Amino acid sequence: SAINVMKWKTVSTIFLVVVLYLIIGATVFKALEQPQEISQRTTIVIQREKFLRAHPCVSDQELDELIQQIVAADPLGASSNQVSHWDLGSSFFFAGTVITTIGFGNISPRTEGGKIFCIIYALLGIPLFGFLLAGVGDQLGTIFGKGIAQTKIRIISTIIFILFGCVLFVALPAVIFKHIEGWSALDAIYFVVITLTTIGFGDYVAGGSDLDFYKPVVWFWILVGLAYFAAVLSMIGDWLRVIAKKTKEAVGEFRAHAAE
Amino acid sequence: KTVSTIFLVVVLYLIIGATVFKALEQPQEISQRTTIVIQREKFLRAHPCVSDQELDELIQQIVAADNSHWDLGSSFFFAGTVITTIGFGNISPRTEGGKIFCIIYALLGIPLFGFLLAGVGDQLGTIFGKGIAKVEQTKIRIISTIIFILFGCVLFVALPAVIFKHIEGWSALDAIYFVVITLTTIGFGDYVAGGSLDFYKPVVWFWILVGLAYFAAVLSMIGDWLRVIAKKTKEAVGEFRAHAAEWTAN
Ligand SMILES: CCCCCCCC
Ligand SMILES: CCCCCCCC
Ligand SMILES: CCCCCCCC
Ligand SMILES: CCCCCCCC
Ligand SMILES: CCCCCC
Ligand SMILES: CCCCC
Ligand SMILES: [K+]
Ligand SMILES: [K+]
Ligand SMILES: [K+]
Ligand SMILES: [K+]
Ligand SMILES: [K+]
Repeated sequence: SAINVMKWKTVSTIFLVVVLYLIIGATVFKALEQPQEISQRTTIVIQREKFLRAHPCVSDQELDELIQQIVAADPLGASSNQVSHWDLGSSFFFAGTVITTIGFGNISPRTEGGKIFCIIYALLGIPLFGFLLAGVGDQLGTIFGKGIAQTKIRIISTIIFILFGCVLFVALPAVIFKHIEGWSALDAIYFVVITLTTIGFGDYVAGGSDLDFYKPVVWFWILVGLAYFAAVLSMIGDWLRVIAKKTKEAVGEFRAHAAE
Repeated sequence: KTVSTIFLVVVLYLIIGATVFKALEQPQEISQRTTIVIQREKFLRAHPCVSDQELDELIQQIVAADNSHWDLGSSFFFAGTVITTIGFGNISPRTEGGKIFCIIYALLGIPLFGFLLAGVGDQLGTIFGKGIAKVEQTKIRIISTIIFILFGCVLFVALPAVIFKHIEGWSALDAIYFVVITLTTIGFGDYVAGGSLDFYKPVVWFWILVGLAYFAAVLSMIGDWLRVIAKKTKEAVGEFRAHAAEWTAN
């Protein structure tokens, strides 16, 4: 049971590194988001007061319960007639979000039957889509293997892999998203990263804004791009332990010599 | 590539799910969307000083309000959602540098968290191994897997959902719904435990840490069950065609 002691040491150290990494990212995001927050938090109260004052004739407090009744929309007399969010197409993009575990959450089920089905549908879809993604990844890895046909040559081959990768699966689809969805250059690249890393905040969605040839390419862009980041995230993880183990040899060697 | 036709089965599984969700969600959509129209007209008539016009400006500036959070701790939990690939989206980055940092922070954190979760999973798999090597011939393997899934759904689904039901104010289904959506790394964000003061939220993120390793094992077994079912349906298709050809010969 000595190897179990050796495992628990490594596990606890990784968890201490993860916490540090989380603390670092925490401080950086809040040092990047708190400023625009407080500006918006004060300029929304300016608009509250300047439209309570212009119209004190509401039962003034209901503005806040009104806003609550509007955060439930999370309509107007103009275009009181819309299209669905669970139409013949969006439900098949939402079934895709469930099995891919990207879960943008822009439209989530509200029926108890829908919630229970979504649970069973995920528990069966996540493994099934895993076999699909594995088959697609093996297929594309052999397409790359055919096209690439000692250690220095294989580093060059990994470089040209990552290059065509960001070209086909990052550059081109982001430009397509920038064109049709009307996003910026960063918003497109941000959307590509958040989608194919299976994070999917839902702040940007390709099928959210209201050609029907658009989407069949989207979910099958998503399918193959997931195989791509799967390889890329695996290479990044491999890079992390190589750096991690050689920083461990350097610290042990640093300490040991102690400037002679 | 004949095996790679799983694609087509996945597309069916999607088309099937599609027809089910629109048969489960588009109805109440209409009920909700017609009960919103009634509310608006109930607000212009009941408040005649507010006109058609002031309402539109109000709705616009609140849809803009859709775009305290990022506090000393909520940014830590955002980072937790980033590396776990759960990404509730309840609080998303808006700064240009915040977006780029979020990109880089994910590309580097997701592998790191993968190593952590792998270490926690191996550690918990051996903790499980100690208990079951004691409680646990060919048939017994099924009972052992039953005891795994049974006692795991207790610790990582039942008990934390009851905790969420009481404390967070959800239903039994909303709790179980949240548990699955979270620990399957899907995370729509419709329900978030700490999305709606340093003790409820770290206990959850430690739960999340260990429950992810739990569903990871559960999802892998289910995939293995699917593999067994698929091979045994293939051998049954070969049986059916073989005797159907037998019969045609007769
Ligand atoms: C990002 C942290 C770098 C050092 C890792 C922890 C060293 C103990
Ligand atoms: C005991 C192992 C510590 C490793 C820290 C590495 C920092 C880059
Ligand atoms: C859930 C039922 C799917 C039908 C099985 C597919 C056999 C080719
Ligand atoms: C190859 C046949 C797939 C059957 C899947 C059924 C899962 C309920
Ligand atoms: C409430 C149960 C709904 C059934 C969906 C398969
Ligand atoms: C040590 C097991 C914890 C289950 C929640
Ligand atoms: K998500
Ligand atoms: K989300
Ligand atoms: K994952
Ligand atoms: K995921
Ligand atoms: K996700």
